[PDB]
Amino acid sequence: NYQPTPEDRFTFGLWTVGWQGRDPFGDATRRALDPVESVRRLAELGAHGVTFHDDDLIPFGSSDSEREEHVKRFRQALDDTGMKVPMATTNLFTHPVFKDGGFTANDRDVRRYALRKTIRNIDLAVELGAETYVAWGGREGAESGGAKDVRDALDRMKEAFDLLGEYVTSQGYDIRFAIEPKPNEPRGDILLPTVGHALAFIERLERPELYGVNPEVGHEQMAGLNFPHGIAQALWAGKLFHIDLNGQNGIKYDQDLRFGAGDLRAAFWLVDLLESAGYSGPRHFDFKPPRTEDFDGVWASAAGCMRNYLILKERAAAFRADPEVQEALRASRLDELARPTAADGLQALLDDRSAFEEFDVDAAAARGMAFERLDQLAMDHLLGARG
Amino acid sequence: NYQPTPEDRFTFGLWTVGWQGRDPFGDATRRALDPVESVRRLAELGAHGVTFHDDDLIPFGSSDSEREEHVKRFRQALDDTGMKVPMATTNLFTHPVFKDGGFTANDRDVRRYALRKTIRNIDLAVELGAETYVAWGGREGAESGGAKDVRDALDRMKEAFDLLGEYVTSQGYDIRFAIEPKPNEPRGDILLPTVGHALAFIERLERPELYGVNPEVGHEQMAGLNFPHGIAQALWAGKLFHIDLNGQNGIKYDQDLRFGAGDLRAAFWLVDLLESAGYSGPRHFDFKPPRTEDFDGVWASAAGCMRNYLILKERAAAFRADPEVQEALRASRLDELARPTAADGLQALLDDRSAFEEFDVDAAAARGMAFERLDQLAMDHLLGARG
Amino acid sequence: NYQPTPEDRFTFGLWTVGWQGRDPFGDATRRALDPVESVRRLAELGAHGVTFHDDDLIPFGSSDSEREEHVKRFRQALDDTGMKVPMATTNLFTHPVFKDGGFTANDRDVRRYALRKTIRNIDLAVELGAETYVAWGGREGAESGGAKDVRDALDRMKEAFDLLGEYVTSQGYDIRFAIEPKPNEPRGDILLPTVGHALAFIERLERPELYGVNPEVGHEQMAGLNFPHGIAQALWAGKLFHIDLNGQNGIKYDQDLRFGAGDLRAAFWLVDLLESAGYSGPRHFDFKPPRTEDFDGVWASAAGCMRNYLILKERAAAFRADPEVQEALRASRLDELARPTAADGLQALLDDRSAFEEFDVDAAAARGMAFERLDQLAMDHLLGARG
Amino acid sequence: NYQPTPEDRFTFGLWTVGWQGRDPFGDATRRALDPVESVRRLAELGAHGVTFHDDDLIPFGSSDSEREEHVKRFRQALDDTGMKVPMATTNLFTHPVFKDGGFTANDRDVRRYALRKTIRNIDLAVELGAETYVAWGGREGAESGGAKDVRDALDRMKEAFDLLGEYVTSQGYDIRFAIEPKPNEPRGDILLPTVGHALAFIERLERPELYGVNPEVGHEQMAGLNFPHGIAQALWAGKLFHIDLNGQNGIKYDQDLRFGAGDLRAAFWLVDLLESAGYSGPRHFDFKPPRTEDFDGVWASAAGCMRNYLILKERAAAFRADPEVQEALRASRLDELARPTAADGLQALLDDRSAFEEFDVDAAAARGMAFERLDQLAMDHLLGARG
Ligand SMILES: [Co+2]
Ligand SMILES: [Co+2]
Ligand SMILES: [Co+2]
Ligand SMILES: [Co+2]
Repeated sequence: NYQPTPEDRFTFGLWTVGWQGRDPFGDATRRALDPVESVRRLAELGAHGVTFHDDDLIPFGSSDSEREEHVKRFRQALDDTGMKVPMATTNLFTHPVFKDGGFTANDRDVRRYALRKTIRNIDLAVELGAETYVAWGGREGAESGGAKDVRDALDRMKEAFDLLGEYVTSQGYDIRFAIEPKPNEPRGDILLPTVGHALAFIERLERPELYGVNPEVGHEQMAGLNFPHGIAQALWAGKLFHIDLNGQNGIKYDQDLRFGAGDLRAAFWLVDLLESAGYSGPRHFDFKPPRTEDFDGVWASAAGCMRNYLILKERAAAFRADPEVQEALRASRLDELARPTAADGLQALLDDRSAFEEFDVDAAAARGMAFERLDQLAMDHLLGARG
Repeated sequence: NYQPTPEDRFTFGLWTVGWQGRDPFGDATRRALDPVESVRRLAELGAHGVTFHDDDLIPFGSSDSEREEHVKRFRQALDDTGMKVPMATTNLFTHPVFKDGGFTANDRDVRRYALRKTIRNIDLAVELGAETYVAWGGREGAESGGAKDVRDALDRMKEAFDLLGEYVTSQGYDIRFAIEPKPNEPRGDILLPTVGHALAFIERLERPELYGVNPEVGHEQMAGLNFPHGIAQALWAGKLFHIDLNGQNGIKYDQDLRFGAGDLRAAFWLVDLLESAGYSGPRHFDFKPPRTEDFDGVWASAAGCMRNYLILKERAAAFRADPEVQEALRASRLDELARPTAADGLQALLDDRSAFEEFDVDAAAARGMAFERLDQLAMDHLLGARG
Repeated sequence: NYQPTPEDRFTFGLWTVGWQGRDPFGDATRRALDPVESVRRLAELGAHGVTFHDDDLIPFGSSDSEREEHVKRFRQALDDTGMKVPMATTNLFTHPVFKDGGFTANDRDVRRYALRKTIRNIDLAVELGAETYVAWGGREGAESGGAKDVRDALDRMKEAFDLLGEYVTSQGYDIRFAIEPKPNEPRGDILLPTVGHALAFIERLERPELYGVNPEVGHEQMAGLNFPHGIAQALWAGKLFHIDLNGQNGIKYDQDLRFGAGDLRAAFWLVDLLESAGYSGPRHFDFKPPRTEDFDGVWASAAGCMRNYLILKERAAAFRADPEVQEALRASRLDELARPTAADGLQALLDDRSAFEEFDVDAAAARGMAFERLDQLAMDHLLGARG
Repeated sequence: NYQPTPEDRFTFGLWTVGWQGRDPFGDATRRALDPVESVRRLAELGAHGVTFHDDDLIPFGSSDSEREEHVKRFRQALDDTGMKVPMATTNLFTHPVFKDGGFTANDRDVRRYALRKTIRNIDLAVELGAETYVAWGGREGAESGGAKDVRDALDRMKEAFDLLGEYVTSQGYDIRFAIEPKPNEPRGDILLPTVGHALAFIERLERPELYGVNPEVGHEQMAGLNFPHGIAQALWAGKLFHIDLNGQNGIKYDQDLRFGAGDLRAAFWLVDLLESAGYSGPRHFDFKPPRTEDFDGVWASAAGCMRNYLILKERAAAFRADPEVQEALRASRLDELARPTAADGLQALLDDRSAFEEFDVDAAAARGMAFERLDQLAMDHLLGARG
């Protein structure tokens, strides 16, 4: 079992399976992939669609004629396979002109070029049917304190995103924006480093309803944070527009391992949350097949992404449907957590002697929470060791 | 030189110099301090004021009569010294009843008790002249994934803070609330773990103008984040109500070292930012004199907090006033960062061929940013090695 | 299934299930446990034995008469249950006299007291049948650079361990020493912070054959290290005398979660290594039942430690016995890794043109390693999703 | 002042100032540097010498004739400038053939090629006058647990280093080997991840006296470790053959910032230790000028490396020469730390009632260590704020 179907909404970036294995210390170990072949190979694996940076699809500096031919070859592959394009984004980090950022580069003319390069690809994204446009400000940041006034940089970041919102509104486009946070790498520190910082920034834009987040498993874990906890706050705010699934082994460089690798229990609690909250967006894999692999290992790693999600989905469903677990959840008072603290109102709480004057603090302190039994039941379900 | 004066607005928590040295592996190494003696000793050192948890001032379970005597003894010490009380907060973490949290405990009756305990101390804070009321949700969190539905917990957290805002409004109190984030410890993960998460949460309250943040140097660094960067976003949003100054040596347990210790360059860039942005609030030290020290080392460590701030203030002022630095800032185009990207508007940017069609991407890519020369000038100023 | 038996050699410290829930921010949530009841309760759970600090068994400052009665009550419980005592250790960290360390305290008279306190408990350990004596230097370290000359401290550390080795040799005791490394907490930095540093230090003692390591899962992970990798180097050196099993969620305070929690895949690879290398020592759990739990949750958490080990043992055995895995291991050339690089000798390697002059570097570069397929087979086995 | 002279023994790798700015997300921002020009430019800056990988000097795949011309052009630049070559090393990480390692690659023929490539460059190093040969096993490691049997890998690592030692002995070469540890990146985990693991491994080689360590500031800090503490253990063992100086801002990707940047207080305590222990080897800078910089910023960053060392040297000397500091060191009993615990021997310690039976544990517990006053004196000296 555990066979993906386009109904599962699994998507892959062209840059993921297409990664050649260039890391900061070694040359590429794999030849470049034609975007057309990647689309065909992913379709055979059961994927729902692909995503792209502008420069993944149209090589940098291409003429409007060559650009025309690239889009046509790509769209023919989409038609031949039934693959969708739910998301697109801009490469504002590879070319040396972006070495100090795009939207927040110190040089004003670089910032204007970064906006024009973005707007050009929004047009293409809408043509191809994308519903979400992702922004990863990988070069927005600094290695030293004096190089960037962060208040001025946030002014420039806000100005860029308002202008992009004004453009999609004036064009009548049906597309939303999602910010993909990352705490560091390639810059020493990157602006808007976590999901929380991105959510706070969004509330200061002119049209906040146009903007959400695209959190990535590995990036929040590069700051040692609880990724399921962060996704829950994003859902609670109504801002989970998209999500990047992969693996990461703690606080170190951005590994981009296949989903399921890294923190396995965190992946279980993530799928539990996404499935019970009814997240209906794409399940997007932003990962890198290790450079030890040939092309056969590339497709095996991409297949593993989808397989691990489906296994975890099965185990999280069985966990929540188990009547013994439902009983344990009541023993830990998860049901009381969901009830209002004071629906009777402030004045009733103040006049309630059972809440303070006559509250038996020692009797309440004595109640065990029963969390460890519940967590071992979750472990048994994850490992398939219930019976 | 480097002598503090109450005009410098340096404050200390009673729990800081009063810490007895109890850590998870060892007994206390110092006897308890009378709050009256701490106020007198801090006044002699040049401090501006003190802060307190309710249970620092009035021992838990005290009668209304003993409580009366404690407040009176305290206020007499404030009058004898001229010390102020700019901030107060609630202890919702020491007593075993709070072992699963206060505002977000699974048990509903514990949540109601936590609200009543808080409201009682808001009354006392206003009486004593506090302008800011701090909330540190140290027990709001979890060690395992099934123990806490984070969406429900955020519902309960929002409900608590709205009720507190409704109370201070109905009483006509002139006091604001500040959330002090912490990523972990004592809980495995703590809700609202960074300044960003706290800022985002605040925008969902009913009266957001009543709530800001109280970031602590060490806590953002426990997630490997750039503390000056986070303070800048808090200032940019208008939410820096208060700040906790200390030291921390990277990602590990919460050290609470004296300010200046830990990341020294981060402390320099922090003081630069606070002084140039015109932060006018208290400079509050939330620190622990190491348990290796006797009472003489306690007062030496508290004196060092204030000394290091004043030295860093002098060096950051000299850095910004140096005409060679002002020249280097222009060489790195910090002046262009502060200018609007597109004050001419979206339509003018789209019709501007110098921004894309005729932009010389290679000429712009060739410009060095000159950041390293600027950063060595900052190092020379920090070390007093200019000449 | 998954029922422990004393044949599985599972052991627990008295301080583990006996932990009262005192953390740096809150009072104890559980009453103290009689060591006799802990022995009886662990025997019922299927445990093989217990371990103890001197001060866990005999309260500090006890007379030789009360000490006599404590040992007698304890030994009667061991006889009534069949429980063993394979390991003992000294508490050189709780009492305030040890606030700057024991073996490496700056004060010479404290160092001499620390040696005498240790020697007294070695006598008791041998009487009770312990084969390993563990040393955790939790207070050996510093919060600041000038407080400790590390070369002098290592001189004092070496002097202490040589003296202990001279004592057990002169007494004819059959006991070995094991060092338990920890990188930090409670001290800002702790000496001998990892398994590697401890192994290197041991080679400088007078009788190195008497000393090995007692690594703990959580402690190596507090430095972001690969715990299975560290255990493999300890086995390779012949120094794995003992091991502490628990869980930890990355780089933060020492969590001491039940084994299986934390990094689940790391726990799988650990059990694989221990079982295939034929580690025959105790499987010791150095963990803390969370302070949210009552006594029922304490025993459930201890039962979970043993259960998770037995599940992981089953899955690692099935992984290694799978002929498809054995085939994949050959596809990744694990068999070639085990063969000598140059058994033909140096001169034969130099005269071998197939090793350099005629080596086809591009043909070898093209071979995929097939690691991702192998790792997904390990994931399928871990999750019980093979079929 | 603060002007370097070749007497200060400052060295730079050709790959440092020669770094083109290729990181995992962006193209190079600087053109390649001729090794001859780098030697001339570093000589003008006051450097003592340079170091090189084989492939830095002789491009990969070069004929024996072109190789001859490269060495000749290089040696002429050394003669024209007076620059020395104290250290050389092998590139066993860039070419795709090394994607699973060199000495510990699973494929046996790759391991033999890696040994031959190394031996060829040892010949060149000795010709050029190098005294130390550095080994950085950047590709020795794994991303997943099943890919590498670490015991077998350590067997292959030991076999490689013994063979290299047999070669330099048979040739009568006067050169030593130094291992440069790194915990991760580019591999998920790297073998021998810290200075401690490298020191322990060395004691298992056939000729341990031939091997030491080359620790790097940033690498130990990528595991959150205290770099001065690790250097002290390396000195204590007699194994500090060489050292790499740079900066790093905590646990994240390998930043390789200029020395002085990153953890400034750690850099102060490092220079204090190196200068007081009489380290006489090269002061080598393994750093990367940020890719934001042009060639002018490259030379400014390299000049800053040497400047910051000389400033820190001055401040550490003034700290140790201050009679008030010498007094504070006695107040903290640093003098007692250096005295033997029990030069009177074991039997005298056992018969000494002042060490246990009559030891006043409470009087000793009451003595403050006075560490905070001492550490603020060190801060005052570092900042030049004594007077
Ligand atoms: Co990533
Ligand atoms: Co703190
Ligand atoms: Co532990
Ligand atoms: Co490095």
